Amino acid sequence: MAPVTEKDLAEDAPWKKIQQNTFTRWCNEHLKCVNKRIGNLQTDLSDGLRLIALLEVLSQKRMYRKYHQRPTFRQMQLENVSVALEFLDRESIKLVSIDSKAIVDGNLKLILGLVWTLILHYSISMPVWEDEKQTPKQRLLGWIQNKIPYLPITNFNQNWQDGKALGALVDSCAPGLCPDWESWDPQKPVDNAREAMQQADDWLGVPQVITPEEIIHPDVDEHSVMTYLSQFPKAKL
Repeated sequence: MAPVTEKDLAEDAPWKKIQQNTFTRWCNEHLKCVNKRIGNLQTDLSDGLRLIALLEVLSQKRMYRKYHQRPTFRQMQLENVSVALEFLDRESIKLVSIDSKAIVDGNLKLILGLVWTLILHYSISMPVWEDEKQTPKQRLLGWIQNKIPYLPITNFNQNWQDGKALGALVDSCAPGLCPDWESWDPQKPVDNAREAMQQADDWLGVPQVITPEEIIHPDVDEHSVMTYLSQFPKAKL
């Protein structure tokens, strides 16, 4: 329908789709156990109901405020989201610039911001990681570095681009899954990433919340990669 300009493409950098995609799959992995799912992150949290459901699963606590089970009107949706945001505030989960109308009105930047807050808190900062003062990002880097001691791991973008670090991580978790990772061709990144991540999925129970084509994308963002890699320190330790 509408023409796509050079500016349109530049202003919708490829990481934005990758991050939205990855954050959505992460949400869906946590919502599956309550028989819910998100098709579109921009719209599907806006009445508050799926956000409330997600918060209960993540926190393992129930809402203590009444809310609207059939939030047909804007004011009901605002109240539902406000319950969700108070819940986070009172759990000392720091949010910045996120208010109720941002979520109700499909402000995608702020919605992604909120979902990242949840990932960083519940999947990166909080969990118990065995076998291995410090930001959540540093914690995850440290855990990963201990698993693959022969590669310098300092970031969640360029270090993963050739797909071999993925091989190294998966084999270190279970030697025999990706034993020949060091002899892999760095110029075959999609092949490398797919093999490693499918092995991790099939054997180590690690869901592909980011895809092989996404994780090696030259413009991939660190938050998307962190979301995926934070899954490893559960058991594989």
